[PDB]
Amino acid sequence: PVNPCCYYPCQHQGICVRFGLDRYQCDCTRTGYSGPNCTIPEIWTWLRTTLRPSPSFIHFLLTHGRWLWDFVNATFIRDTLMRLVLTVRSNLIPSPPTYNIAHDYISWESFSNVSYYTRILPSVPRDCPTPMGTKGKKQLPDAEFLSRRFLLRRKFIPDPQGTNLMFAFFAQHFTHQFFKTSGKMGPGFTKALGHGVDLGHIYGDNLERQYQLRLFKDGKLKYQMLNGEVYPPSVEEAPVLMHYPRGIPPQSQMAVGQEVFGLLPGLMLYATIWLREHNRVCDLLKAEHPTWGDEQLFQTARLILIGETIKIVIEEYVQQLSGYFLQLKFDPELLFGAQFQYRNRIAMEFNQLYHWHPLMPDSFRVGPQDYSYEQFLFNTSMLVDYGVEALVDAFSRQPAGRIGGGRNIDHHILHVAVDVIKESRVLRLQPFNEYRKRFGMKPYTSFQELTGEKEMAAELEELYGDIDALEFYPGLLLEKCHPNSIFGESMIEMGAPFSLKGLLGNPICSPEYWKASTFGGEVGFNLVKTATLKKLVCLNTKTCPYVSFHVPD
Amino acid sequence: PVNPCCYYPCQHQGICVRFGLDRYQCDCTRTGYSGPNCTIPEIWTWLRTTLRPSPSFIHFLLTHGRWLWDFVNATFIRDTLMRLVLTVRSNLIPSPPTYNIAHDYISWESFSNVSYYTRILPSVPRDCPTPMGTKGKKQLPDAEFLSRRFLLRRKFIPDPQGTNLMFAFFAQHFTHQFFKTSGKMGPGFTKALGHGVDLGHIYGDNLERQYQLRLFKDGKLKYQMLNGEVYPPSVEEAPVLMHYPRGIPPQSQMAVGQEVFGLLPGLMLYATIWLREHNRVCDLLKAEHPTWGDEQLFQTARLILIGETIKIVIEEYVQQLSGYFLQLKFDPELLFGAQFQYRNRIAMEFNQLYHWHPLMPDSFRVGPQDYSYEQFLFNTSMLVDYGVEALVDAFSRQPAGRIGGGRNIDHHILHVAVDVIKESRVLRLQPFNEYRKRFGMKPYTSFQELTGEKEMAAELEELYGDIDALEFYPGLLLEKCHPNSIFGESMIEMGAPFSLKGLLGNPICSPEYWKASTFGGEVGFNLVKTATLKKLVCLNTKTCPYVSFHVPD
Ligand code: HEM
Ligand code: HEM
Ligand SMILES: Cc1ccc(-c2cc(C(F)(F)F)nn2-c2ccc(S(N)(=O)=O)cc2)cc1
Ligand SMILES: Cc1ccc(-c2cc(C(F)(F)F)nn2-c2ccc(S(N)(=O)=O)cc2)cc1
Ligand SMILES: CCCCCCCCOC1O[C@H](CO)[C@@H](O)[C@H](O)[C@H]1O
Ligand SMILES: CCCCCCCCO[C@@H]1O[C@H](CO)[C@@H](O)[C@H](O)[C@H]1O
Ligand SMILES: CCCCCCCCO[C@@H]1O[C@H](CO)[C@@H](O)[C@H](O)[C@H]1O
Ligand SMILES: CCCCCCCCO[C@@H]1O[C@H](CO)[C@@H](O)[C@H](O)[C@H]1O
Repeated sequence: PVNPCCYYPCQHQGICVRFGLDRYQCDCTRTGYSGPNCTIPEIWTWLRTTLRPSPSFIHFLLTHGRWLWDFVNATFIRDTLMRLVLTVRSNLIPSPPTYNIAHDYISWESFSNVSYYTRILPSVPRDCPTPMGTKGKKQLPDAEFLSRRFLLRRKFIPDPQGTNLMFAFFAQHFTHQFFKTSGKMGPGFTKALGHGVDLGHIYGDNLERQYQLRLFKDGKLKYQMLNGEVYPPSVEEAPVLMHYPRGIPPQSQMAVGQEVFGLLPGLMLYATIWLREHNRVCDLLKAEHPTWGDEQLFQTARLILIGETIKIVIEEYVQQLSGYFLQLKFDPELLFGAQFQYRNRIAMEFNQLYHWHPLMPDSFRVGPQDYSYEQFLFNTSMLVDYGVEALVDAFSRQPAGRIGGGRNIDHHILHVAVDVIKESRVLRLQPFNEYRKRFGMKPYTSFQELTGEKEMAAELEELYGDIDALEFYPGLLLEKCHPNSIFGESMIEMGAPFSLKGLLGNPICSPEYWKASTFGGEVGFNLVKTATLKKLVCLNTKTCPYVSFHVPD
Repeated sequence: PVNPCCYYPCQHQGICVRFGLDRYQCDCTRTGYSGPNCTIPEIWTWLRTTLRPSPSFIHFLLTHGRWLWDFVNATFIRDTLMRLVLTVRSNLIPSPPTYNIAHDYISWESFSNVSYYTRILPSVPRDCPTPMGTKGKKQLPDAEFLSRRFLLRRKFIPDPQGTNLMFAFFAQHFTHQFFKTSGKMGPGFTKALGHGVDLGHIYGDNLERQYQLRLFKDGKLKYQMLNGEVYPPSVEEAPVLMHYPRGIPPQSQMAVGQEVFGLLPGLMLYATIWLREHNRVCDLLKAEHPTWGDEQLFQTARLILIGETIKIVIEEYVQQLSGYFLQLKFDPELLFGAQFQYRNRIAMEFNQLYHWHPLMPDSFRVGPQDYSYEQFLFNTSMLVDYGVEALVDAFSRQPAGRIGGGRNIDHHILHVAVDVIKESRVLRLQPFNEYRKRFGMKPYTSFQELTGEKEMAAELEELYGDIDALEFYPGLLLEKCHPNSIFGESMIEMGAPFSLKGLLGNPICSPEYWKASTFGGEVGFNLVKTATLKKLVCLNTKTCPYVSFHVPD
């Protein structure tokens, strides 16, 4: 009595429920389809799919015809296409979340419990013949061998788009505020209950820790003065839990919101940048409101930083990644006339695919000197030895590593790539083609169609056996890319939805929160509308270095 | 240097922010008004208010013209008017939430922190001349004296609507799942973090307690067999925290989700009803899915009960209370084409006004025998001595007490009425007329306009002094009512919004959760669509008594 739902019968986001001893049914409610499987099109959906261009065809448009986009950008079409990218990508990702590691069905414990990582698709029944449902071999390839043959870096393959390490560290820094898989509770759980841009990696992840980081005067945060410059406080001044190595001295270890940030001068660099940005905002709010107290000056400055984050993440961060000629625009008012939920729940496949370790180089250049992985990791003095302005100049002048296609993952951080595929099997993620179906994409018929070449494709036909049994994480990294893209179709087509929901799904974007008084007048509401990666750095420094998400070139 | 925001300048939901030493400004963003105070109408809003009938005029329509509503009910207009009541009413309620006891401004702590009771309006700055802003006497009336002169019951004044005690106990039972003001954290905090219909008073309020209440087989809940009937388990069987009297003599103390439920046979009666309803649903789900396990059978049956609750709360509970000829209809699909947030946050004024102790009679009739407050409170054996069917028959045959107008609060429960007005001053709620402005109502110019008579009205002119300084809670109960109504115009026009937002704001109503598979096929999705107060009782009993929200008459 083989579980009928192991064949993934339900198509187009159909929920498969089990009936009787060996029966089943598919709920085709509002999926645009009917019938036993939700395959037979409705009158309107049939017309919509017939006039639907391939995802790659629309990517070609958004990456070609400069002249056309010089016009579109300077017209109201920048909003007709922006709102279209927003609503359409983010549709109904389910909102309110739908599953988690413990449940493969809509439940109140899944919507109420935040300590869970939601999941767009259910897991593969523990009662299914093969590990990935019905297709593939009885055993899946060795995680270590997959990383030493298809993910291991031989020669450095830079990003064709020019992306630099300044972007690489902004990604790891801004992404770790909603990715805190908890050791204790194990995989499928998170410590960052913000599940979005709550700047928990600056103040969070909890309140008890927040106060320890706050100076409690002028709504500022405690700090430390080294070489007449501003950095985070020493753990002595502000005693909070940090995952520093050793050992070490307490006087030389800075404290922030997100831990494991002291294990990289890059993450502590942005911890210093946003720190000076918070206190600077408190100086602007104190002058405007002498009557305001400590609590209001802080919690207000926090909303101002959260606004500057999304502003730089859309109009800058995704603009370098995207490579499009369409100027991405952060304007919450685009979905003010749309049926949109201002809620967000971090998925386990968003945490899964966001492991962009290929971005890390072979080493780390800093002007004349060159530090290796051994000299750069767990560095305590490097941050204060070079300063902020001199360091931001180095990262912006060094290219990062291409994420898609492979094989481009340094041998140092490859142990994470294996702990990601290992965590994939623990969560029991579905195959690669099943997720392709979920994000409006046609499944690959062969391994050669995935990589675009015969050599690895054949080396995979031996391991997995079937294409419908290919793993999720390995599928994204081994997929070929468009001519000068940073990663495969699937990384774009699956990642775009998740991030767009989480940005505009933020409370501040809603009609209730997107006022001028919410940021303490027009002064604070302008800082958000003019937020730039260049002003986030230079305004807090003395000298103005080279700051960008792409190398000079 | 008087705080300018103490005059409540901002009109029509305008946010007042303080500037300089003695200045201020009003944020008129999307309030439909502009100018210094948001008083000048916009082109469209001016036309909307000109064609806006008084709330009492629309009340009159919804309570008259029987012939017209016999037609409307049997037409698609039941949906045109239902959706209209939904969207319009619930749009007065901010979402996401706005403020809480600790903050008088939009902040991330206020949206992230759930242990808070949100609040529709900010508090009265402690740096204001008079306790209620600028109007009124330097001191507010004695809480005890107000309850002994305007709330104390002399002669029993029944509800003109026929409402009975069956409704009175369904109100206190269904309302205490989102009202758990924490005694530890003090006023302005809640233990029920569900902030809605999470049936936390059955399973909740937490997970550790939930397992203790569950049998862990067939997704059922532990129980106890007394006289061949089904009741909740003894604490011995299921050890959970309960607030039974001191040195109370268990065995015989039943355990449920919501505590302080053993202090009333009425609350333990509904704890038994919903208990048999959960296990019965598990029998229907087990037959349909023999393969299903314990976890899925329970968490699914939980969504089925949550659905039956809102179904009975709209088409039955608010039917009685409203006494409108318009058949209220629970259909989540009404706001599927509306800009609605499926989120909810319990306000402190919703907790405030929902104190309907006037509903409690002088005594409690049970067929032949009559028990007083001393014989009925903290009763442990009464529940199992009469059974379920014999008791539901008694409550449905006894009228309750009218809530509005006063003075109709038994001398036994009057100590709560004083602890509600006392909690009002702790939270620093705004005056009565200020909240009237918030919920689309014109402020009262005199105390005589509130009560509708000269005798109390004068006694109040002496105490409060000004009408703009009248307290919130006392304002609702002392307000006259339309002759056959259960409470004043303000109780309707402020409670209707809160209630409606929390019912359809529930996740299950959303487009993602409102499927048939979410309830385990059509079987479970039908139990929700045909949920009745009569089927909730009779189906779980042997004999069928008189069950309703109104006396026989
Ligand atoms: C020197 C560079 C880096 C090092 C040493 C590093 C180290 C690690 C380690 C040890 C883990 C543990 C995963 C596991 O135990 O399964 C991890 C996971 C992760 N990596 Fe990195 N990483 C680096 C760069 C990056 C970058 C550039 C990104 C960009 C997005 C990134 C994204 C993530 C995320 C989101 C997780 C999981 C977060 C969580 O579960 O809390 N990492 N990394
Ligand atoms: C015999 C009947 C009742 C008894 C003995 C009772 C008892 C109490 C007591 C002692 C409090 C403490 C409140 C304070 O200290 O300020 C309370 C709170 C409250 N009561 Fe009742 N009550 C009864 C009926 C009702 C009814 C019929 C309703 C609504 C229909 C109601 C609604 C509330 C609400 C909303 C609170 C707020 C407490 C919280 O937020 O946890 N009560 N009750
Ligand atoms: C994780 C993730 C995935 C996709 C996106 C995204 C969003 C958008 C936009 F425009 F919709 F905002 N584009 N866009 C995107 C599009 C193409 C590329 S590429 N270089 O791989 O071809 C890179 C990014 C962002 C984040
Ligand atoms: C706390 C509270 C307050 C109002 C309502 C409500 C909702 C509705 C409806 F129809 F919109 F659903 N009516 N309605 C209502 C209307 C009038 C009265 S009455 N007894 O003063 O005439 C009683 C109830 C419900 C709960
Ligand atoms: C199904 C009845 C539609 C109206 C008659 C038009 C001809 C049938 O329309 C069709 O229906 C199929 C359904 O899968 C479509 O896929 C095809 O276009 C066609 O066979
Ligand atoms: C001209 C481009 C404006 C429209 C933006 C289309 C968004 C990308 O395109 C579409 O995205 C949808 C969301 O992933 C998916 O249904 C499709 O697979 C994809 O093509
Ligand atoms: C026609 C709609 C706008 C004008 C309002 C007319 C009603 C005046 O207002 C209302 O009239 C009701 C009449 O039944 C009275 O019962 C209400 O108390 C009265 O306030
Ligand atoms: C048929 C009678 C009117 C029902 C449709 C209109 C919706 C009624 O809801 C209306 O809400 C407004 C704002 O919440 C209030 O000011 C009105 O008094 C209230 O009746």
